[PDB]
This record gives sequence, C-alpha cells and structure tokens, in this order.
Amino acid sequence: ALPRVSGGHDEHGHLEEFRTDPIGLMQRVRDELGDVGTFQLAGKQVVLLSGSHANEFFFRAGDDDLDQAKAYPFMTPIFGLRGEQMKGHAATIEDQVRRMIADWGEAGEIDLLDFFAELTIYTSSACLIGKKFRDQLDGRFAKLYHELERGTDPLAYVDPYLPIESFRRRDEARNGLVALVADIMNGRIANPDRDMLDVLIAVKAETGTPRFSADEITGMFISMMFAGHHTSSGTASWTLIELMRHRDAYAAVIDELDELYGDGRSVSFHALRQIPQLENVLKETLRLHPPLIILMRVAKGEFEVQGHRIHEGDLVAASPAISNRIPEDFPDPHDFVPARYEQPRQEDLLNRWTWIPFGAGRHRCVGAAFAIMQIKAIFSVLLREYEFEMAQPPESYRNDHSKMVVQLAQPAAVRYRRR
Ligand code: HEM
Ligand SMILES: O=C(Nc1ccncc1)[C@@H](NS(=O)(=O)c1cccc2nsnc12)c1ccccc1
Repeated sequence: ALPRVSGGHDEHGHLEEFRTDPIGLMQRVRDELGDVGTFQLAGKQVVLLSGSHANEFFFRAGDDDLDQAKAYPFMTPIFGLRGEQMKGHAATIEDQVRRMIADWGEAGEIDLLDFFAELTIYTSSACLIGKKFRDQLDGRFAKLYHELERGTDPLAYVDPYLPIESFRRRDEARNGLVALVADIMNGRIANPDRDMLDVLIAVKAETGTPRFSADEITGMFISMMFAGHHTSSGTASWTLIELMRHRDAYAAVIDELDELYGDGRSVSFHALRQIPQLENVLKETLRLHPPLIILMRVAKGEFEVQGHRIHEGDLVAASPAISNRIPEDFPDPHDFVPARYEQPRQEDLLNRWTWIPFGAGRHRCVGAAFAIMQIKAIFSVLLREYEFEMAQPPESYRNDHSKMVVQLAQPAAVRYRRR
C-alpha cells in the first residue's frame, strides 16, 4: 500500500476536499509523504508526484507508460501553430483587443473575468477558425462557453452525467452553442474570403449530403478552443492583477513598452520579440498562478519511483501548483520576484522539471509560444492606452478552485483611465 495523505474520511474519500481546496490537499500530500504520495478520488487512487526526480519520470513518460486519453472524464460531455503565421496572429490579437476596448471611453470599471473571458473567445476563434467566423460571434458565445467550463466539477470522476445543476447547465450550454453555429451556417447560405467553417461545410458524405452537422462542427470548434481559452484568460487576468499589486513592476513594464515602441514598429513586430520586464512578470505570474494546477495520467504499466510501486490502472498526477513553489528550487516561493528569471538566476530554465506551468519533457506546451505572444500583444495595447488601478483590496483577488477548470472568482474589479 502506497503512502496515503491524512483525511479523506468523506463518502468519496478526498474528493470533497479536492472540490473545495485542491491545492491545500496536494500540498498536504507533499508535506506529509514527500515526492510520492496518494489521495483518494472516489473509487480511484491518485498517485501525486512532486519534486524534480518524480516530475522527470512523469514528463518523460510517453503514451505507452502514462496515458492522458481517459484521465479527464469531465471533457467527454463537453467535446461530445507556426511562427510563419504568428505575425499574422499578433496583428489579429491587437485588432481584437482594440475592438474590445473601443467603447471604454475616458474612464470606467471592468470585471477581469468578464473582460478577459470574452476577449479570449474572440482572439481564439479569430486565430484558430478565422476572422470571418469571429465576426459572426458576440457575447452569447462567450457566455455559453463559460458554462461549459463551469461544467467540469471533479464529481465527473464519479460520473460525468450525475443529475447536478452544473452538469445540466453544461449540457444546455453545449446545445446552445450548436444552435449558434447552426444559425451561422444558415446565415452564410442566405447571405454569402473563407475560413475553417467554410471548409467543413463544403465536405460531402458518400451520398451527396453534407458530411458534417452543426453538432459535429460545434464539437470540433469547442475542442480546438478549449486548451487556450481558460488558460489564456486566467493568465491575462493574473498578469494584470500582479502588475497592479507590484507598482514597481508595472512602472518598469510601462517604461519598457514606451521605449520599445519608440522605433515605430507594430505590435505584430514587437509581440514576437523581447519585452524583458513584461516577460518576467508573465513568468512569475504563471509560476504563482498556473492555470492548470494538476495534470493527470492513467498508468499503463508497472513503474517504481523512489521505491514506490505504481501499478497499471492507477491515476498518476503532477502538480504545477505545488511544484512551482518548492522552496529548495525557488527561493522565497510565495513571493512575486520577476528578477528570478533574469539572466543571472534563470530559475525557469534551471529548474527544468519543477518550473512546469507549461509542462515539460515530452509534454511541453505546444501553444506556449502563442500564449506568450498573446500576452505581449494584449498588454502592448492595454498598458499603452490605459492606466489600471484595483477597485478592491489587493488580497481579495482570488481563483475559484471548485471546478477542474480554474477560473477567477468575482468580484475582480479594476478601474481604468486613459493615459
Ligand atoms: C497560458 C496558457 C497555457 C498554459 C498555461 C498551458 C499549459 C500546458 C501544460 C501544463 C501542458 C502539459 C500538460 C500535460 O503534461 O498533461 C501543456 C501541453 C500542451 N498544450 Fe498548453 N497551455 C496553454 C496554452 C495552450 C494553447 C493556446 C494551446 C493550443 C494551441 C495549447 C496546446 C497544448 C498541447 C497540444 C499540449 C501537448 C500535450 C501533450 O503532449 O501531452 N496550450 N500546456
Ligand atoms: O488538459 C487540459 N487542458 C489543457 C489546456 C492547455 N494546455 C494543455 C492542456 C484539459 N483537459 S483536455 O481538455 O482533455 C485537453 C486539451 C488539450 C490537450 C490535452 N492534452 S491532455 N488533455 C488535454 C484540462 C482542464 C482542466 C484540468 C485538467 C485538464
């Protein structure tokens, strides 16, 4: 029997705690057991790995050893990048941001979750599907997509179809998205530049009838946008929050942006090049607030890690939330220190197996370049156009960890004023 963390005396073991304070649970696993420890998620044992040694095993393991295929049961009901194009995407993102703030005026107040959740729906759809498709979208799409993400309660590890309100809303939201897509398809029929939707609409089945239904197309689009939406949305929100919490960093970023853009080149040029201060703020934001706090796998065989035996069928997990703060690897792990990424320390590069907001090894984030470029493009526009201030106590900004998809809790109010 592998070492088991304390508690977990509820009906589904540690499931209830996982649904309320997953980070505290995972930290207790490490504090009590070390690099290899377990907790019970309903009828499934989760082997939580942490530390460089254990993480190296996790990230260097291929599909034949650790598989992600059936590690996330909450996604089944929901589903149903090249540098060459990066310059174009940067310009697209700049355009989407300018469109989102077009009605801001001289001063006002926004809720970060509402703002960035909607903005990232537009940037994601425009870049991945096409500008033509994004132009046929409005706030409704973002609202429905949010419901999908809110439908990821860990109870899915018991059963993804339990009769609970969040799952009911998840299913209703997906039907709503199918209807929006169907409306767009019908709109193109009556009122005819092409995008991915046009490509799918054109395919015919072995009978002359359209191959893909609105439902199938919607599932494809939902899946294409799922990796980058909540992650980019949360990262943008927390980047702004930490800049406001640390005015010295904010000031340094502003001076840097004003100096860099002084060469007269566009955001599509600069968002693909170094913006030092902002990049380090982003790295530190990701270390402290990793959008994915836990990564899951299903063991396909028997492996030994530090004397601990892992058997086939076992759920195996790594945690950016916990690993990103190991005190031995990151001096003063709970403090916001962008300087830890400067050439002298480079703590992100030095800790290859523990600085994992973007994963590592064979599972390196393929969208990281795009995500970093997006943050650079977004803030190149926002910070040069407006000044931001917190509208609530600095310590009151927090994440909601009740669903597998972590999202900012409300309120998250910020005030702006033209520069
Ligand atoms: C700030 C935003 C993002 C964060 C923090 C993030 C984080 C991660 C993490 C932690 C991993 C490793 C997951 C694992 O080991 O199971 C990863 C892998 C990956 N990410 Fe992202 N990601 C982000 C945005 C994106 C975007 C925009 C895309 C889509 C274009 C994307 C596509 C992928 C893919 C395909 C993998 C490879 C998975 C594998 O090989 O197992 N990511 N990402
Ligand atoms: O893995 C998830 N999301 C994600 C986002 C960005 N980068 C990497 C992963 C997501 N599970 S998923 O939707 O099945 C999924 C999407 C894309 C690539 C994947 N590789 S493995 N699973 C993938 C998720 C959301 C919330 C908590 C954990 C996992």
